[PDB]
Amino acid sequence: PHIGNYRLLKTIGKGAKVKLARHILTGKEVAVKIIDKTQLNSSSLQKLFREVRIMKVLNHPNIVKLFEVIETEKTLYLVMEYASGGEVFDYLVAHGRMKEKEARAKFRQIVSAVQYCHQKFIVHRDLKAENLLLDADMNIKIAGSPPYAAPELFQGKKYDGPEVDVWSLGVILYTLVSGSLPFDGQNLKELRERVLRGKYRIPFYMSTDCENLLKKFLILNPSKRGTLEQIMKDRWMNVGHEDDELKPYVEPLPDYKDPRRTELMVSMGYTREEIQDSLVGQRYNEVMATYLLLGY
Amino acid sequence: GNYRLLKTIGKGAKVKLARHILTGKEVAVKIIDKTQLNSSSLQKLFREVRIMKVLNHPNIVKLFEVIETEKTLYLVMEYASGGEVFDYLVAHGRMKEKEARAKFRQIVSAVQYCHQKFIVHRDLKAENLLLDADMNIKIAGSPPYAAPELFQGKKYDGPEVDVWSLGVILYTLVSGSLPFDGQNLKELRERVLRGKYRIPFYMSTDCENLLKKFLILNPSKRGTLEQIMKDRWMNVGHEDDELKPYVEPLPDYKDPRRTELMVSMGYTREEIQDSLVGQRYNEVMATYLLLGY
Repeated sequence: PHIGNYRLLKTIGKGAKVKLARHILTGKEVAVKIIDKTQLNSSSLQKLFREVRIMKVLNHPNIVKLFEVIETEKTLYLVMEYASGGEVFDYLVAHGRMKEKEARAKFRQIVSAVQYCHQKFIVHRDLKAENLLLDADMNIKIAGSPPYAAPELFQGKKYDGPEVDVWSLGVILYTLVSGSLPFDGQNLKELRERVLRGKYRIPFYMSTDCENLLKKFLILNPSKRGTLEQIMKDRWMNVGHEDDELKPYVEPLPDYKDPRRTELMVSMGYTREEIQDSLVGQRYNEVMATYLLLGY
Repeated sequence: GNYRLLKTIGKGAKVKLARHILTGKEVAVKIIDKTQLNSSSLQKLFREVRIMKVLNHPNIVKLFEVIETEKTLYLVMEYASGGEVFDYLVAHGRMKEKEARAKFRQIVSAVQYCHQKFIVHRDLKAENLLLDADMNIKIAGSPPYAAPELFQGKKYDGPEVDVWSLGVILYTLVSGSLPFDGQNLKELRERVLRGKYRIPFYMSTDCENLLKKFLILNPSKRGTLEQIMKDRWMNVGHEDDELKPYVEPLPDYKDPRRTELMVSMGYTREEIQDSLVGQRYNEVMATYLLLGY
């Protein structure tokens, strides 16, 4: 069922297909987005190319790593890290609310990841529980949307900046510890009325710290919103981590010269030469893909 | 109660398809556990019930019975055995304009009727539009239908809301797609707010001209459905038969055919009248109505 070096196995998403697959050369499992470009309107094509630019650049243990991009005139393939544990939504529906200790663990990962995005002036602009995935080890991997929307969407304000993500993150925290959305309703006009006033139900079991942290995210006025760096200093964020406070993620420097992997690739028939070129050039080709994939 | 429950057919509140034991008629019963409904769900359930009781149009689903217990409310209603109009679009592709028109005159009629009684549906969708055995409309997710004023934080209360929505419904009926899309709400909003939309190459100029009467950004500059009823596209194929506001037929609570049958069933002429005039939607009312087929 071959494209590049990948044995396709089950589909796992449709609507653009997502196939789970084996990298022939390393035997590693990965997910392959298959995208029919011939079917995409102009601004979908925009958002696709953008997504791709961003994919290429983020390197955080809780954002899904991109491995390979195979472009053809009609079809684009995005080969990427596969989160076996599925959505966080699912897990909530499944086991109900998270105890605060667990929400915190997931949530540190979440805030870290989005802060990292921000360092690179990337805003996710549309976060949801449908975007938060889980690996084998219950780690977050970042990959419908009304109840996440910031107030400014319903005031026709500009909806451009980082503070959009901050509001979002408030909703996510709230869902993570309560098992439900802080602003709901059976229709858009209710939903909006509720988002705009900004009040939300405080569940009786919720710790006061938790509620204090919510108040740092869900502030109505955009320009009065914390940065994620500031929020990163919050007490609830840090309970259980008295020594390793959440600080902005620092990504580690590239290493395109790993002898372990280079040797293995040379066997495979790759040249030290191209291996270098592809890595330095950040080509995301079969050579880059392989090197990265052997990192596992 | 008086009903044999058959296939379930919705959950999330359940809907069971059932047969009225005494008439053998198929009905759908919404079963609702009130004990799990929070406050404003409860307010809405009560509102939907008020409205249900009062609308009597051949393209809104009839209420037949309301059975109240402390914990559980059941709503007995007409069952649209043709499914969602959405499903049918996804199934058959777009509608030819002639068919769109046939469905759409029923829809506009339905909603216009609603307005005559000062009800605004406030939230129309294609998930709200069903079909019966004979592919007739029976009125029963939501962001692409939302009017501009939703994103302007402007007040969102009046019938002109429905008029915008109708536009969107018209458009998806004949194009098989929504006029304002996007993969996120920031997009969708920018689009709804500009107000411009793709005109498919096959669309008639008449059709497009009707769209123009619906999808008018400024709320207070929007037609009433009575005026729109007068439009050309609406009336193509109906030159004798211009659509007009539906006139409710006059209360008929004394049909002797049904009254007799109900007397033997052990019902008194008395209660039969009370239940009907009083619009009680109790078992007696249910039965009388259901005997009407």
